[PDB]
Amino acid sequence: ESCDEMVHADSKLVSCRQGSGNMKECVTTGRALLPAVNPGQEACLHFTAPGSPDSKCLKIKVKRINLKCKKSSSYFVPDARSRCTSVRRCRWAGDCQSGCPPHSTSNSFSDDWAGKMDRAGLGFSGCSDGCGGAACGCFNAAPSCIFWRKWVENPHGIIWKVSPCAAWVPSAVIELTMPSGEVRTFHPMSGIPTQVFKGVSVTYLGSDMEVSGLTDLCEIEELKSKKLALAPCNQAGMGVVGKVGEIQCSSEESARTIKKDGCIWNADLVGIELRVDDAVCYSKITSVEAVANYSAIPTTIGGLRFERSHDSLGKISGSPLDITAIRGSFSVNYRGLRLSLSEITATCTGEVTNVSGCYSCMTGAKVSIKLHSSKNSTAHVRCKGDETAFSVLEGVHSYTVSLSFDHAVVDEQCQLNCGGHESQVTLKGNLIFLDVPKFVDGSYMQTYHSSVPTGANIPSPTDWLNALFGNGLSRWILGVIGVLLGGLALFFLIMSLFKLGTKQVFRSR
Amino acid sequence: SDMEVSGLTDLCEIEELKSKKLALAPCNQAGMGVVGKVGEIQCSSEESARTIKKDGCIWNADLVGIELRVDDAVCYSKITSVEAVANYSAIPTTIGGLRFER
Ligand SMILES: *[C@@H]1O[C@H](CO)[C@@H](O)[C@H](O)[C@H]1NC(C)=O
Ligand SMILES: *[C@@H]1O[C@H](CO)[C@@H](O)[C@H](O)[C@H]1NC(C)=O
Ligand SMILES: *[C@@H]1O[C@H](CO)[C@@H](O)[C@H](O)[C@H]1NC(C)=O
Ligand SMILES: *[C@@H]1O[C@H](CO)[C@@H](O)[C@H](O)[C@H]1NC(C)=O
Repeated sequence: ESCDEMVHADSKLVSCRQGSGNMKECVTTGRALLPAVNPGQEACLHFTAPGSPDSKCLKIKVKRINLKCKKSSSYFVPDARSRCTSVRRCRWAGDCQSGCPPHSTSNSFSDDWAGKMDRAGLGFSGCSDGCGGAACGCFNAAPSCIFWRKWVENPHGIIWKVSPCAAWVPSAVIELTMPSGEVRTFHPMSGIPTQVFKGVSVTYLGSDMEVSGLTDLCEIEELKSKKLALAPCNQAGMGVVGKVGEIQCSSEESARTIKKDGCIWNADLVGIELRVDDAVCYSKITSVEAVANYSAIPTTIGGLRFERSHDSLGKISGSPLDITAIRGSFSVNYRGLRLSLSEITATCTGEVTNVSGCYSCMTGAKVSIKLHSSKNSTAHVRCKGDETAFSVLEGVHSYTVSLSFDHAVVDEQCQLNCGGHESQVTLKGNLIFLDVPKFVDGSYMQTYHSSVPTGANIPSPTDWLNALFGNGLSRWILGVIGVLLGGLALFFLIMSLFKLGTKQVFRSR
Repeated sequence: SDMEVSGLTDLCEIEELKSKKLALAPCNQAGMGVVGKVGEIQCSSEESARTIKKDGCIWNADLVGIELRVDDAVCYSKITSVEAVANYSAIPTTIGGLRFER
């Protein structure tokens, strides 16, 4: 589409050579700054070489500006169950004289338990004593050694993805297109490197917007059913039992199994209960829908309306009413990149065909320009009031661009030049005025609002008071005279009617 | 729905095994406890509770006193029974709006 906010920060900053025989370049390095733009615009970065007449540009596309948070840590919390078993034996020797562990023996496995498995998981090797008598199983009124082992299992295999975060910094999406032809997308952060791709390190800056009631919130998501919910989650390994933050593990594939070497649990997560050689285990782990302040996918806590935006690397968003933030300018840094230049530009000449759009407003005024040349794309339009750059194709085609004007009757003479050749163009048409749209029920904001032009807010005597009757060349005086005569006639008629009414009301009472 | 409670802050479900007698009274916590209320010498399990020997029984300190005048070394009792602490209810309990039955 169209483009605006040119920079031209590091023009003529190359140290190339003949260029592989005919014309080539090596690298261009510098630093520039891109101001804030409305959602659905393009910021072009036009380079200039001392030898070549013109060069290509670098367009920056922004679609949505959502309120997301950073990624402090990532883990998976699987669901667990209650599994336990025991065994009843007799002393029958000197191994169980008084107690089972003499001083510190915790290995309560006599090469018989099922703990030596890959699906067993985490547990605690506990033990207790027994009783004596014919009903207790032995022939000695003395405590008998009775071992017990408990663990946790996961038959279903439901996997959860929790990511604690407490920053909630503004962010947006960027659809960057390299001058070579490659088009990729990435999500920049407010101060975090965005995985620089071939030198370009364009980052986004915010305004540090405060939150109303966002203190302990996370972005726990489900994988199988793709269900999202907002609930306060735990912190890193050093945690407390009582809320979310139960037995975790290393990775996602290691979450189906609760085995050791990757799974982390502090203490007191499964209880043991036994009366007479039973060793029954009760469940104490709370599910995700058990803590307080458990929200759902649609959340309207405070002024923010947290929706579920389909996007990679993040599924949490939200957009309040029109905010009109202060600034959202970017910062672009270069490290290394190549760009080929033709420097074989020939005669090119275009003209204006149509013109339409709003007044000085958000969408602006779109103007269609038709060109014809042999070169692929060598053009740079420059005029007063606004500057717009775009790309063309080989042959004769039609293109639509948008410019910013500050006058209803657009009748000027702009200069158009493609590559090295220059010409003159003219624009003539009628424009209209559109204000900021109003809010309607049933509609919710999706990403954000950038800015609305509400500066003048005053009627202009030039545009107004004209289209009611017309406009010739020197008939304005006659029109004013006719307006005055009609006004005087209507005044006399109204006065006569009022006098007749007063005369009728006074007499004949 | 996470229903709140009126006066249920420190309550337990201590039960008796022989006579099957139930009562509601504030009990202690895990091994790290304080002497003065319920929470006397415990052990591992019920079948191991008949004996007060080591390897399962846990006591912190100061649960039995010693007194001697002339080669006597007499011992006095300080352990309190279950019916000695305050707020000791019975099977029928009507504390607040809740009527705790069995
Ligand atoms: C739930 O939110 C309320 C209000 O923000 C807060 O007072 C309360 O402590 C929260 N609950 C938990 C368990 O954090
Ligand atoms: C220019 O003429 C009218 C004016 O609005 C427009 O509808 C038309 O599509 C334009 N011509 C071309 C070839 O696009
Ligand atoms: C111009 O574009 C055509 C098709 O897009 C391509 O085949 C050709 O190589 C391009 N020429 C230059 C000089 O980029
Ligand atoms: C008994 O209950 C009352 C009222 O809840 C309380 O003030 C008092 O401290 C309790 N006594 C003990 C020993 O906990």
